[PDB]
Amino acid sequence: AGTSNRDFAGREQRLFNSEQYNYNNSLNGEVSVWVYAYYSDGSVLVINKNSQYKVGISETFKALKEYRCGQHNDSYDECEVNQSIYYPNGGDARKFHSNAKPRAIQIIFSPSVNVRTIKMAKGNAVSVPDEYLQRSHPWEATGIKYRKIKRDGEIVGYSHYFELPHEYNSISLAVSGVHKNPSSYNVGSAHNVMDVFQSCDLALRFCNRYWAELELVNHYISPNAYPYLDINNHSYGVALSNRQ
Amino acid sequence: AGTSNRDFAGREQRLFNSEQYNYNNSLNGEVSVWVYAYYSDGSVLVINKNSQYKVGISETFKALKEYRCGQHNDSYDECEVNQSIYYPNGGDARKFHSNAKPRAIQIIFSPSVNVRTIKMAKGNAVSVPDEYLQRSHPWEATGIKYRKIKRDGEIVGYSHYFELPHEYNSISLAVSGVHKNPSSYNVGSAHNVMDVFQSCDLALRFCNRYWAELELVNHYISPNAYPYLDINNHSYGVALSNRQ
Amino acid sequence: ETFKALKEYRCGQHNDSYDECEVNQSIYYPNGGDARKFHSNAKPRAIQIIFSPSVNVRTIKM
Amino acid sequence: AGTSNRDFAGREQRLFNSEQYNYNNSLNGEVSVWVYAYYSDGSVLVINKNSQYKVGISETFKALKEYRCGQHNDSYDECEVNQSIYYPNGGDARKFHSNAKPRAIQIIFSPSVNVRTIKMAKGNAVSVPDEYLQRSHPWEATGIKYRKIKRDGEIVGYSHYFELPHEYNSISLAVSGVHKNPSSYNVGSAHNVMDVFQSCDLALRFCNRYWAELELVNHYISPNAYPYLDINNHSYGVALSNRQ
Repeated sequence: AGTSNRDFAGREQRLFNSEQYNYNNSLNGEVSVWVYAYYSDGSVLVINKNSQYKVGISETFKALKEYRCGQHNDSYDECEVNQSIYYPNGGDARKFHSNAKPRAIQIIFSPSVNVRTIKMAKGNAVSVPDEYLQRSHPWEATGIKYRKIKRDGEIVGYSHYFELPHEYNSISLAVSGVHKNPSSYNVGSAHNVMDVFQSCDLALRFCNRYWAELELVNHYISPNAYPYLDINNHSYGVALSNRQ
Repeated sequence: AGTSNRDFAGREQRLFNSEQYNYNNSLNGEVSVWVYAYYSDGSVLVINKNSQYKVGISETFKALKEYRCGQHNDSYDECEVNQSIYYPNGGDARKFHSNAKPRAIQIIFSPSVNVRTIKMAKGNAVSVPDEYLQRSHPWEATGIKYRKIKRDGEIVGYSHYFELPHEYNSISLAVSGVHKNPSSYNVGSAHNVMDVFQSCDLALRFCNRYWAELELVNHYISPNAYPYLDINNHSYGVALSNRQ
Repeated sequence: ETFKALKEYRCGQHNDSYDECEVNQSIYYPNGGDARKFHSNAKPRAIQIIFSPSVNVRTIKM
Repeated sequence: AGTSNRDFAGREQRLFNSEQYNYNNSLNGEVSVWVYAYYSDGSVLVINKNSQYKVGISETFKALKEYRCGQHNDSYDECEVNQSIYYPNGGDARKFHSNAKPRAIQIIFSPSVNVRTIKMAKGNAVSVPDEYLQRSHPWEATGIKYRKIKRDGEIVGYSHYFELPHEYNSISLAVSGVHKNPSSYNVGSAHNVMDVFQSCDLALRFCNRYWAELELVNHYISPNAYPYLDINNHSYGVALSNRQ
């Protein structure tokens, strides 16, 4: 072991990891996006979508607010909060700032995305991208803002992190990316376009709220070999290309 | 009546049924899918989608669990159950096996589907098709497993039935099929591709939980002329081709 | 033990008590109750009887 | 059929019924007792015990009171009612007469009992048979009071019915009977006494509250071929001896 070109266990371990890296990056592989919403109580909502060809997530203002399963949520008062966020002084709420509003958002894409295809529609609380519909471009191409999440020299994911620290940061949010395709084969050409339509039906979604970033790292990111960047700027993920 | 080629009531009845069979199978017709989830209390959740060109359903682990409208659901404890299914020992639940988990799934397609186009993504409970995203093909083509539901010699639908009898059968699920098209006209060619995009918006969904398979047969399958295969292997549906 | 005494009872948690009483009525006589469920998950799925090694096995009666 | 000694279906039907009658009456058969408690709301509590050799039922004052499963029972006030029945002015109840007290009791034995063995301890509400323990015989032999419940000329059971129409009829109740044994073989002789001890462990009990006497007749008495005498003096049961 570990002394020649006849260490087949070694060579096969390296190929097994390389094949995983490369399959994900192939047109047969997944592209994945995650939206993390950070609340002031330290809990974090994750929404994930996994699909072939292209993938995205779209949420309303109300859907991004903290919801604690099986516990009190101040439901009636929070409905009035929403009315007062859709139009100033439009509601009868009993609070100035709802602690259910996200304080920050992180968007992470798998390393199989093409970063130049990333698009985001960060709307206002009534779901208008840019003040009034009449003047809205329906998305912004934000890939230049994405940081590489790296482990051991390898890009394991891409991150865009933004705070919503102001009372006026009340948002709706959609994001989208396309799987890398360095070929000249268009996956939406007529030969394959129905498979892309089927990919819309086949995409798998996951959502959950973790009590703490610790629990997210420990029980969501790490066990599934997902990439992550924490509030301390620490990168998580698994390097696979030409690696044992 | 019933003695010559001049029984016009007879001829028109036969044409009325044949026209229904054939319209469904035309490119102007519907293609439909149903997912049945069977619970240990004998109740059955149905999700149906009806659309032109192609159709599918995609559900999370949590969305497939039993929910009894207007009755207690052990909501807090069931949220902890989910945490303990996403990661072993990840939750603080007060039970070993949730009776809200489906014990079996049946997928049924209308007879207008092309069986060779059927695709299924049966994920794990965090919505990954095959253990880790890096090694996942995003679907399996399962049409070879579909049985013909037959009535009076006619295929009235297609069924795939699988049990989840083990403690480890904790799934997310998507399925997709394409309407038959024996022509060489591609419904997603440039001439018609925007109508396929509109079909995504126009698809109609239905979901409901029936207390018993009897109630499903009696009040959902039968009144709507839908195909079904029961736990006793009995076929239901209505034969229409060249039939009075 | 009675039929009812062998059913699952979770101390200090909800037990669907009214509906489970109707389940019993529908098990004592077919269609005798007004229950909101086909199969009660409170029914035992299996039973194991164990005796100490001091029993005489030929005396066992059920 | 119906014209000779070679109607074997006829002869076997008659033997099948006769064998049932006689097996019950054998030392290998059951002896059974039922206590019915009648409440002013028309509901009826039944307690049944079925055993070999001998059988009985013993209940406290409190255990005979009406209890409505899954509905309000005035529980705190009813506990105070009990305190005021155990000792005059001993409780702080908010009512003069609890409608949960039985208005009448009927005791029924199977026809396999020996009526001369019947014993009853009808105690006061603190479970003393006859005013003070020091002067109490622990039972009364009441068989002379039992009426034959008859169908088609056959005794199908034995009934003792008594009203508790007064404010002072607040009782505890036990009853016991021994299976008939016209032989000189004592079932409690040393050869078989351990089987009688085992019969104490093996006796099966049933209790339930029926909303109405109609429901008792229809869904408890009749389906099980049990004897009954209704408030109108009507007999129910099934005659089997030498009968088709």
